[PDB]
Amino acid sequence: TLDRVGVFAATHAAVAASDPLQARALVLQLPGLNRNKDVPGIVGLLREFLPVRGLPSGWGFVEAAAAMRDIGFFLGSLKRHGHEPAEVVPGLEPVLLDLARATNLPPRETLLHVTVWNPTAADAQRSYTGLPDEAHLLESVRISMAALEAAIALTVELFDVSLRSPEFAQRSDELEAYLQKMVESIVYAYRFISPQVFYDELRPFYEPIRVGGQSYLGPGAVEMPLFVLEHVLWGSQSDDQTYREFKETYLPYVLPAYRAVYARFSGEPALIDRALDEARAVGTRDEHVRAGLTALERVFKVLLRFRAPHLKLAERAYEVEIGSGGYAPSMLGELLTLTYAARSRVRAAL
Ligand code: HEM
Ligand SMILES: N[C@@H](Cc1c[nH]c2c(Cl)cccc12)C(=O)O
Ligand SMILES: [C-]#N
Repeated sequence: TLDRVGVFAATHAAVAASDPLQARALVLQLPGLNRNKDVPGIVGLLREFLPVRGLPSGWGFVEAAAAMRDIGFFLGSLKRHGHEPAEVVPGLEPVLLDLARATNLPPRETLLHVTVWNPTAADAQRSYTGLPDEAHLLESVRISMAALEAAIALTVELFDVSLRSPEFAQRSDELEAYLQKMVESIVYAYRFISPQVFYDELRPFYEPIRVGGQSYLGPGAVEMPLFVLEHVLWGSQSDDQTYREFKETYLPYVLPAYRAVYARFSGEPALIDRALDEARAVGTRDEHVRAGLTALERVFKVLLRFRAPHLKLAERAYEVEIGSGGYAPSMLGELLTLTYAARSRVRAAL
């Protein structure tokens, strides 16, 4: 049914299959060292595979992204025990900055590195803790990432489709079906991840580190390019400064292509602004306008079926401070309000 997912999943799998530093058996030893709080051991383990003589000249994006993944788990780990990795591992920061340059991404691990670029097998999957709850946390993102990426493409495509066309309702229906994967992610997370273990055992690994004289956030599903999708769909012309600062916070952490999608649509009417202007001009007597707006309302419905339960998941974990993305759960309440207001516009048009 979700035929667009496969190409995105295949692009991730290429990085997941890559082990340019031959580090697989080494990174598997990291969870034991974290459990023992063995900081010298963690450093010594990293230095067994950390390149010292620069990056191999044959490397492309895939090899450099894979290398950042493997070094990356050591970054959150070191910071988790109270140490700036750049300060306790000499020669590390030049390597991180070279890998940032090679990938056009930040100089540390991101969500992409620890989830979809990370192999799934028990004898290969990299992990901070090796805990079952961390395994399910990674899985919860793998459920929806490729489907979200397809949904971004569908949103960009829908932007150029007239509400007067039967194509509008059909593309919106298709978009809704990809966005349902976000809901599936949260259901999975609510069922399989203990909030207690998350807060006590996992969360400490997601603190910011300093590289290149600035601070970079640790991995979080907050880094998924959902905010780019909604920037195009409804948010691009919002004047809420807090919402704007939220989006611009994560921009460095998403694929270059999605930064470029974000830039293309900024300061310009969002999809629903255009769609509603068109509905106003043409009238809801037009059958394709009615169907298009109805299909559009269902898109907001699924966003809200993600966002509202996700808020409860987050509050439950913090019932045991701010996330890895740097916000308290109250920001989530604000984004949720914005989403209801956007759905409200669509439904008043009907
Ligand atoms: C134990 C599990 C989780 C907790 C405790 C949690 C908590 C949070 C927190 C505190 C934020 C605010 C930003 C920050 O400071 O990090 C956030 C944002 C966000 N998270 Fe999660 N989260 C969890 C799982 C997930 C999952 C499984 C997904 C999707 C697969 C997800 C997707 C998002 C998105 C898209 C945002 C941006 C805000 C929004 O779009 O509503 N999170 N989360
Ligand atoms: N940003 C949220 C949840 C979170 C941190 N790391 C994550 C990862 Cl690696 C996957 C999914 C969610 C999270 C928090 O820091 O509590
Ligand atoms: C959720 N990060």
